[PDB]
Amino acid sequence: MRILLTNDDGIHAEGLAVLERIARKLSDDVWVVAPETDQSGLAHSLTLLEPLRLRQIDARHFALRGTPTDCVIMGVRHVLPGAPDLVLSGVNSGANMADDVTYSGTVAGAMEGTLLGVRAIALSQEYEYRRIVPWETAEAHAPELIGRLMEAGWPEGVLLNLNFPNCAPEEVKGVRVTAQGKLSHDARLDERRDGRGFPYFWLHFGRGKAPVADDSDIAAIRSGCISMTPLHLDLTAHKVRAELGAA
Amino acid sequence: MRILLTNDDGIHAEGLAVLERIARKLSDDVWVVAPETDQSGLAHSLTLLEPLRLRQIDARHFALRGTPTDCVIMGVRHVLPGAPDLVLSGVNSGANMADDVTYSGTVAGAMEGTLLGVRAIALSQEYERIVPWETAEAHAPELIGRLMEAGWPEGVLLNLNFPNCAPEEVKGVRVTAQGKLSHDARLDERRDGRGFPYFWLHFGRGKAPVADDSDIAAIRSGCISMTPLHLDLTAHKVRAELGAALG
Amino acid sequence: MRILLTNDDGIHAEGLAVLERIARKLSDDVWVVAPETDQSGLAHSLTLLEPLRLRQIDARHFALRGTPTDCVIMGVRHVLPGAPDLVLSGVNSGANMADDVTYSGTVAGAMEGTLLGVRAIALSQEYEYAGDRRIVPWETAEAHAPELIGRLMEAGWPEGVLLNLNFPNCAPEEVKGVRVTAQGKLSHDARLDERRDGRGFPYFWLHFGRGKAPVADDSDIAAIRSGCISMTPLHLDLTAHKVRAELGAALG
Amino acid sequence: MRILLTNDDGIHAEGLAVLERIARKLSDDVWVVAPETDQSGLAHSLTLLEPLRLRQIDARHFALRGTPTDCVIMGVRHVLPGAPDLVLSGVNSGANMADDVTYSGTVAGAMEGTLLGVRAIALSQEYEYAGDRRIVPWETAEAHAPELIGRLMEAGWPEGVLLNLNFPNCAPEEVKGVRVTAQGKLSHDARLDERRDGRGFPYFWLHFGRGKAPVADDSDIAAIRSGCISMTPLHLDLTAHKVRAELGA
Ligand SMILES: [Mg+2]
Ligand SMILES: [Mg+2]
Ligand SMILES: [Mg+2]
Ligand SMILES: [Mg+2]
Repeated sequence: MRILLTNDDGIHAEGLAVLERIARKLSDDVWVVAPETDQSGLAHSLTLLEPLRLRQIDARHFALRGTPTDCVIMGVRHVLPGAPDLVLSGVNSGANMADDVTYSGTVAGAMEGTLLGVRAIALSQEYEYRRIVPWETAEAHAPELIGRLMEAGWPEGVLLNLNFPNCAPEEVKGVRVTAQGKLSHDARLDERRDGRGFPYFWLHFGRGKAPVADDSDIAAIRSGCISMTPLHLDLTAHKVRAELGAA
Repeated sequence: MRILLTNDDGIHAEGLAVLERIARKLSDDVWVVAPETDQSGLAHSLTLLEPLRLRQIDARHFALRGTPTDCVIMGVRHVLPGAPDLVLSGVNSGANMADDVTYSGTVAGAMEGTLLGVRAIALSQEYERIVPWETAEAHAPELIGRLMEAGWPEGVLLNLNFPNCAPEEVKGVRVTAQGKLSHDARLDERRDGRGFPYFWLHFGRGKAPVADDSDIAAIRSGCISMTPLHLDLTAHKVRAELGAALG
Repeated sequence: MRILLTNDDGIHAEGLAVLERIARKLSDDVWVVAPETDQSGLAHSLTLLEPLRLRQIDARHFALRGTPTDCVIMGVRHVLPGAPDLVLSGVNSGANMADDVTYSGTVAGAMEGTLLGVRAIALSQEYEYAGDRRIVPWETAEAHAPELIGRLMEAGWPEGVLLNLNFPNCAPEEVKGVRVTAQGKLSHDARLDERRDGRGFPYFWLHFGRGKAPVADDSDIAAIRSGCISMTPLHLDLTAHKVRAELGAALG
Repeated sequence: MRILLTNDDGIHAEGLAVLERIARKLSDDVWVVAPETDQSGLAHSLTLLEPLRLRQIDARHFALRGTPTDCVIMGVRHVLPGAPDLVLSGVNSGANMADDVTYSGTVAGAMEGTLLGVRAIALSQEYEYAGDRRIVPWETAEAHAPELIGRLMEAGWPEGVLLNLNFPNCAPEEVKGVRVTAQGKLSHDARLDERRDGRGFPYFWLHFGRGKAPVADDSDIAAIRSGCISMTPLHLDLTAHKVRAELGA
């Protein structure tokens, strides 16, 4: 019933307005703590070296000069009158799938909710080009999905990662419980000079359309299905522990 | 044989000098690409929104105004004459165990090595700061040698923690699971020199029960801990509870 | 007739909305390039080491992640179709008087206009606290600025000089008049407050003890304390010309 | 006798090692508070919105994550055991003349010293490029600055005025002399170079050149172009006094 919202696109981004409309279908007790600005690539980082600055827009909406992870902690530990029952992060402008999950500020917001002991869901909306994001699709489908998930709980320590395909609402083919996909890791550095002549680089990622696993988040979205992947924060490769020849 | 080093403590930090002495026990072909400044809590974030600035100290040592993840990408894709055979990240001033792994720049350095297709190890030294660097320094070379000698699986990185003991006092080594600690985030509220509010975020140690197979338990016992980690975050066991759809 | 606006309070600050209303009393050809956020203390600094990021709000309003000086240069050299005839900077939330001038982003916005060859005016509005909130009587700058600027533009003033305008904290109909003032001099009371962060590491806040000491009767400060609008002509030649001849053996 | 040094080039920059050598010709009581990194274009800005972080290198050398202005305040009010008698700011890598003075971190260091009630001098060294390596003839400032500052300190100068010193790009023994100059007026040569980042998003670099135009024969610029050291007394009253009477009206 007490729902806390954050995102990585910023307090003023349309995706967050969309999330709050989704949230209000589930409860009236909604709280928003979101970054001041875009947080692309910020992953699960938080702000320890500099002060956090909190800006109140109204008694339920706050912007924070910090990461999504900072936002969730601020919400849970300072802003709300008690722990939220659900944390929602998004709706991101652009999908978060496969190896994105490690780098995603939207996914990290949910993670943080989960580390704080709260049920948490990340939501991301695939689009096409500039951006025409079919927000109505997440908006039409997210409420009932979250309602069902909340009704059937899910395990402690696991968060849900939802991606909505670039389709019109009535065109989405269905929903699938997926696994995290894998794409080729295509990091690229572009070297330039700044006009006082000093070198610098831009980092970006080539995002190829290669084959992925048929049960992946990617494959689902390519098929026009909503993807729901349960994710956890234990990174141990348990199957590997036994070797250990010789410890 | 080609070894790339990075850390989160910065190019000038003693932990990185320690790592390079360790690395030189394994090969003379060592390359260093490390942040300009000491930077906690950066996790697996990278720098997309601003330029990266690379600074050459000598032919094998480079500082980068960016994250450990940026450092590994720069090293692999731009600075080295070909892919390294091994990426080492650390030796961090402070342990990285249990829920730290999600937030650790030191660990993310290794994660990035792995995502680039390279065997990778993160190394961290528990302290009280008085950091008993000599302990990691005494024990790391042989451990890494054995690990390299035995393969380990593709997609898995190793997370090594050394206890706060004198070198001759360490009790042994254990292949461990990632522990789970209680989330212990603290916000201190203040007012700046102009009266305006701000917050400091920091973390205490939390109060969880330690599993006897965890990284934490090993370190508490005076043992070196080695946890194999992987980058598939799917909670596979949970997928089947999909009511009511496929996967 | 072509007017460019900027400020140091940010694209979304009320003082900039105020300045645009004033500007529209003087022309319909108004352009706005302003910082994304608050710029206190940024003086005449500009951004050389990092990229500038421009954001278009509409055809005449742009936010820039940079300083008020960066804004003017962006406006003059990139955004507008030709040089503005007038650069206005403000209306700042708080006065910019005396030793402030060297540090003020608002004043710098005008300085940059002037160095770019354009008539330029900085506007600032004095306020009072209740007791933490600022109550800024924007209506005062709003009521009085249009005619003052119109008269100044009509009479013209020398090239290389910018005007620095302060409005007192009075209701519009209470302002006692306007004075051409000199820059005042306040006691310089910079203070360092030492603290420890959440992890125990030291840091400092820099702040300034303000205080009501006596100033020169022809100063900007004195005028504002009297309830008068202050107009100080400023220039960008810092040479202490009177002191050059004073010599310990060399030409010039 | 107590001398505080700062710069805009940063605690590790050669120009600050040069300045300390110059300073030690004048006193053995020298204190250094300088920025952690390069501070081009920071003018007289200071740090109000974020914390200042101070780092001790030696008992006499400190780096501050902040502006030259912040450094001088820190040095005067906190680090030194009492006010310095002299603040020196530089030796900058590159001249600071004419309309540079308004933008210059090095000059602002000296400005702040003056506002804090201390005699202050900014020092800058003109250079040239060999391709892209700047070759800065530091030896020129080094050779000439100690005596000039000695004389200046021996003769007083007025309260509220700072001195801006520029050394020409000449070999030490080739400098033609010294001149008390006026601040020049250059052409403002700014432009904006538009690019796209790794993700396709626009950004600009702000390029500021020098003007390339004729200047007054008594300016800092004309002196330096002639191979002379330039010394310009500057003050912090920006009032255009000659214009006030005109303006009422
Ligand atoms: Mg986003
Ligand atoms: Mg560290
Ligand atoms: Mg302001
Ligand atoms: Mg410099």
